[PDB]
Amino acid sequence: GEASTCWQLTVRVLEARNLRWAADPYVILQLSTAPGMKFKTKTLTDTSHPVWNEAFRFLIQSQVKNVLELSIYDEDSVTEDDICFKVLYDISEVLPGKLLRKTFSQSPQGEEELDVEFLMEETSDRPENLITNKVIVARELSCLDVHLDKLELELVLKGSYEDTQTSFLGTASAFRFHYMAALETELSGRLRSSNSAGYLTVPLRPLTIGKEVTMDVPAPNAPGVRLQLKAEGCPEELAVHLGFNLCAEEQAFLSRRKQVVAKALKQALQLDRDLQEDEVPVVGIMATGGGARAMTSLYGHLLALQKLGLLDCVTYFSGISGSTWTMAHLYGDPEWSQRDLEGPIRYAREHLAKSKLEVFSPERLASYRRELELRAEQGHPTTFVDLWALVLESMLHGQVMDQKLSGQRAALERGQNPLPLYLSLNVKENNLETLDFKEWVEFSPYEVGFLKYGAFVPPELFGSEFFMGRLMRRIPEPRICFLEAIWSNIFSLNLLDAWYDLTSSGESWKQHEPLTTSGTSSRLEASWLQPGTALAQAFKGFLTGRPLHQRSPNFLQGLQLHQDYCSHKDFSTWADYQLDSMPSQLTPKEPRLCLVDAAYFINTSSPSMFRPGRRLDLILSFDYSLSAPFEALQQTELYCRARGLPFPRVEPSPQDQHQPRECHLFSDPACPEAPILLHFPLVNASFKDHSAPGVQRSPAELQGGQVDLTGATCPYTLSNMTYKEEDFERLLRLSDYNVQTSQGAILQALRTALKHR
Repeated sequence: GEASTCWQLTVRVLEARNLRWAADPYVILQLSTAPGMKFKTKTLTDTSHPVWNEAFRFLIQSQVKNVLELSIYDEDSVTEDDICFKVLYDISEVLPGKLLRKTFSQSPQGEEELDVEFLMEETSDRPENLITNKVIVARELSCLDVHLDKLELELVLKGSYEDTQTSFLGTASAFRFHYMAALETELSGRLRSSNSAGYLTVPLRPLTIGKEVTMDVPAPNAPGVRLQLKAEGCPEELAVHLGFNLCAEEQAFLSRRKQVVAKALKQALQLDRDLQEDEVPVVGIMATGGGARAMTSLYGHLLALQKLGLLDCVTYFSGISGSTWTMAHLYGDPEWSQRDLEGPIRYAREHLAKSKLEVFSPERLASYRRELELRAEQGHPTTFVDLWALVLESMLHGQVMDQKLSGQRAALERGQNPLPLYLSLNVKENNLETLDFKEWVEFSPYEVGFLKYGAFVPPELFGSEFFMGRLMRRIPEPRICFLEAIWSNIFSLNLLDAWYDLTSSGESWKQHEPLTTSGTSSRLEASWLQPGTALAQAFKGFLTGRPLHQRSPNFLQGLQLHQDYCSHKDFSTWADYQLDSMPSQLTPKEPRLCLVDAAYFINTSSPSMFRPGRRLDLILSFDYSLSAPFEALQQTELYCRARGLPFPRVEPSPQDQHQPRECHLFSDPACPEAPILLHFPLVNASFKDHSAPGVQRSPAELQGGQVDLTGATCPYTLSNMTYKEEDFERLLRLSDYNVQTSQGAILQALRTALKHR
């Protein structure tokens, strides 16, 4: 909540020189913080050195980043006009009272020039009512309602979210426009039919008070139609949460969870006394990706922690890609960590064992089609992610699984499970420049949002349409398989490569394990994925046109960047330098997101462990890579170091790399702020010999420790979705064993974590 006064900017477009020949030039002015308000000079004819001398006026909010775009176009009545000049200008340079004369130049030797003058002046308006977290700004919003007592009515309000609304008489009763209170704009109204009637305009002055007008819109060959409109302040309450600390629900959860942790810690460490709230260490589990391999192994890791009584000591549980499948299934049961994990294990084993060719029955394929047809009619886009959602759902459960992310709040109501954190990356879609622009989007049962912008919504509202932090249109929360599809949409790319011989136009390639018996990649080889299947036959053609990634409505839409967003600790932490220094090119102005599996970039769920407020003391890092078990940890360390996030050195010895063990400690006692890391690579070491911690195995039971992690015919390759129960059990029991045998190291780390707190 903040009051801030606006200035008036006069932009005088004088002249340009040395423009390229066809020119018939005109200048366009756009302001990044006034979308839909374009100014246009007159078009001059056959000059190459145009002199316009036209002035235009904007209301400017000093507390937001304001980028003025000045573009010169060459007018052509036949083809779309070519741009001959473009500059982006941060108007914070222009100081009030002092006329600033500017000559803009294109290139270092570029000969084209544009002369402009800027004057910033004070106004007598009241201050604007802004809401910020000091990086994102919600501008003051006004709301205007139009009510009405064949003909088509057209209502236009330049600068509003809706912009233009049309309707036949009778067919539309009422209209709402949302627009910034700081705009000088107007509502224009007119009636059209198949002589044209005159239009009426009602001016909308900046920061005005509510008002009420009645006017009669003239019809063609018929009498006037009476409309009533009232402009009012929009209520100053946002559906989007703006702030860089934990939300109320997560804070409340922590108090609940820390009681369960304090108790479980006392029992596990055989502690003398009861732990004070401030002494309870914050422990996190952090899982990487790796399809069904990650899913299976993570089940085993959780079983171990349960048996050791250490699962109750865990506060946070983060994951990406295949790990989210384990998480999603478990958090469907509100009591999962308090119940024998062997039940969910069995469920997963049986579904992973069934034939994935016969799962694609005609009934099932028809159901996919029917569902996608309905979704399309409902106005959802159709992408690879949508099909992958339904197929993945079928493989994991064999039926529609009507559970939602918001329903996972029940699993946290008594602090009886850890808080689950699911990660994805927001990317720019179909833009060959900006390939490595990437923003972490965190999902939990309490909120979904951007770590960089400090902006979140409840999961039930993710996918709904927003403007300036307000909910514009509520879309029903999807089934969890649709989120699982986003989280693991590396499989959308694998489906695309396996199905389509892309020697083609689509340059959405993105294009990111033990080789086969043929010496080829194991990536695109599993039964379900092959080009001749019932699945492919039904859907290969259907999917041809379509994007790889979901086109999710952006809940940040219309929000603006604060004037000093760059010099904010948390934005700076997450900022991709070059693109992030360009505020007009940031995510808030996009109507849509493009959400991608973290496995496209970096195979870690660690960013959620470093959101401000979480304060992790110990992290159990589970890594499911089949090669390079330290790669993910090392990249995350570099990633953290570049952003000034305290994290221990990850310096395994040559011996460690040659033969990794079940558990590696990475910890820097010199820096207490940095968390302790216990890292569990996917390796079959002592388990080859031992059926249990410190227990050798009967020769009969030698087969149980023969886990095929390395040769060709490795059944745990990324795309394989069919595990023989034999192979499932080995991976699961290996994972279980590797954690159990490390009990000592975990308890030691817990003790150290305790001392530090």
